[PDB]
Amino acid sequence: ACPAPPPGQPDIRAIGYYTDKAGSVIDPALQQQNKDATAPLDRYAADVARMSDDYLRNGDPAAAQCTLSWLGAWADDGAMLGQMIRVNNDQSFYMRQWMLDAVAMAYLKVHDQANPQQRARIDPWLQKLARANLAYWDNPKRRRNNHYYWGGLGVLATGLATDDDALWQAGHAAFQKGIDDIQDDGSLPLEMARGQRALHYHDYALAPLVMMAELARLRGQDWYASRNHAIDRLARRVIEGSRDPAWFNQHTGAAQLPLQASGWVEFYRLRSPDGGVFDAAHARGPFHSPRLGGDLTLMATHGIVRTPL
Repeated sequence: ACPAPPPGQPDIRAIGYYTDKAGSVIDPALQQQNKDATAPLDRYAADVARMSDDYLRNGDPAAAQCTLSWLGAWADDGAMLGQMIRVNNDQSFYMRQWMLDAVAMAYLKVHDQANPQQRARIDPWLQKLARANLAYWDNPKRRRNNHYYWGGLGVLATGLATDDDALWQAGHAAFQKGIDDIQDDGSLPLEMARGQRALHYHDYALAPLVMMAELARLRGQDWYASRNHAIDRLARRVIEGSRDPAWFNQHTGAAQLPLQASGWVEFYRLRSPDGGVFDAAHARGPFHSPRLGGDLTLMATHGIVRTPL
């Protein structure tokens, strides 16, 4: 009834697929090689996201136990607690942040079903992962861009699900850094150097920020107000970017690859509708994103979790 989980691999060996300084031009050959090396990892993400999604959709505890069983197997197996193998960049580290994001959100969604023993196995595994992703960012030479925000998300979900205060604070510090880097024009200076993908990397930066804010809502706090609703400026900048790339075309001097906003709009349109500016994005079908927590449409409408912690 619950299918066998894939074996959990301690090592990650991902491959950077950008050609240029601006991290904007893809080598199709390196991109497929990375796809193939990370395919088992992404398959596990999609699966725990989807069985979690299933639990939020109908409340069948079977779905939640199969998710908890899959998470328990990878924990026992010490999945992703090994060597982050450097090929041409820090892709392996970035994959470990994205993987934590997916499994930690997936755990959060089924946490109310976790028996004492299942907690004892999954909690330390997620904490070991979250502390390794934190210690990366202790080194001042690491550019704290969208990677920091994405790394931040997984740490925050872990601090909330496993009830660890240090990991929660550290998740807050990541969200605060994103907000603090938003200029009066809704722009992130490190994301403005991404040439033809500048607009992509603003949507990509904003998504984990909106998702961390949403996890704060669960605990009772409002992070959306930080620095005078600064995140509203980023939101508006991205969604104005969806419709007209004129502003990004001028400020970078590179023609933007066209963007369709990601599933952050499903939550944000409920918090600051603006003038219905995210409704066109909202119309574009349900949003599935395992690294943001799965079915962002289901979670916005009916809640990240079924029973409030």
